[PDB]
Amino acid sequence: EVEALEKKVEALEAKVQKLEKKVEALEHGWDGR
Amino acid sequence: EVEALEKKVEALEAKVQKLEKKVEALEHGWDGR
Amino acid sequence: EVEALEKKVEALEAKVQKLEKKVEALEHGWDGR
Repeated sequence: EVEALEKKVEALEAKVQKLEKKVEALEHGWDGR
Repeated sequence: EVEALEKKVEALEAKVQKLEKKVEALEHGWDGR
Repeated sequence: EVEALEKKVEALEAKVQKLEKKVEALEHGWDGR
């Protein structure tokens, strides 16, 4: 279970990093947003 | 601890999926955004 | 591993809560968004 949870957490870390970048871009209006 | 962490990770997966849908909608301007 | 995963999950919970607040603000146009 721990091996599977670790993979799930790592996938979440990647997805959350991507969301943070997109949301900061929206908040800041970067690149014409 | 693992049982509680698993529930926390599953809740995160649901929340992150929801955020991805909302952020793609904002980025794409879907439905008048 | 479980101790490290727990810290990672807790950090994700904080980041996801922050994203939910920012995305709701964008969706609702709060504060001039």
